[PDB]
Amino acid sequence: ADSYSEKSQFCFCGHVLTITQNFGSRLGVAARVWDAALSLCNYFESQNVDFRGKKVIELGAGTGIVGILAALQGGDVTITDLPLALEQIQGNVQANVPAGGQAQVRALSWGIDHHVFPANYDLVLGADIVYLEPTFPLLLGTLQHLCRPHGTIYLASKMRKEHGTESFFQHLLPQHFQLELAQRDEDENVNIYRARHREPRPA
Ligand SMILES: Nc1ncnc2c1ncn2[C@@H]1O[C@H](CSCC[C@H](N)C(=O)O)[C@@H](O)[C@H]1O
Repeated sequence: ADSYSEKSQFCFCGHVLTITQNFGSRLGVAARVWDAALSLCNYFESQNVDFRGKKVIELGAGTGIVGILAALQGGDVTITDLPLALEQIQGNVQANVPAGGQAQVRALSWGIDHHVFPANYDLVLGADIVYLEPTFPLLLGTLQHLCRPHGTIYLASKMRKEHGTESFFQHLLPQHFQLELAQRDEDENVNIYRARHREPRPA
């Protein structure tokens, strides 16, 4: 069969997001909009998360949907994935982000390419990116590097114990991050975590 695309339509925060998913062309999981992405976008809407002027990076963006919403909300956004997904992401940026929006696309293979990015992002985003246990230390170190001292990380995941999500969120991440369960969507079984660099306590 020919490769083909499917469009999925969304309206978040009053903006149109028309997201192309490129199937049959060997993107694998990067082609799909997964469930925690929708949850995270709905949370940015419901909580009126402020992106205006903030320096934002998305990891494992897939289609780019979350980072696109951040850019529509006024963020200065860098949307990243492996090289295989970047053309898809770029298409979705071109389709959705207006002239005054800021959304660049770059490769960032976790724990390999993080040192060609600065260490000064205000917001670091990841939806459906906690699923490959052998990658966990690479992701951890990437998060550490990107998030500026007073920055915030948002991670949204469908909870699946057999892929290591509890290990990640309940063992690895809390060691050096102050971690909040920002929201649990019981129906979707998606948790949204907010993380900040762990602070030594003064007393
Ligand atoms: N080592 C790695 N470095 C960078 N991105 C990676 C990676 N391993 C997996 N990914 C990316 O992580 C994504 C997981 S699928 C989730 C895509 C999207 N954020 C969504 O929630 O819908 C894929 O696009 C995949 O290519």
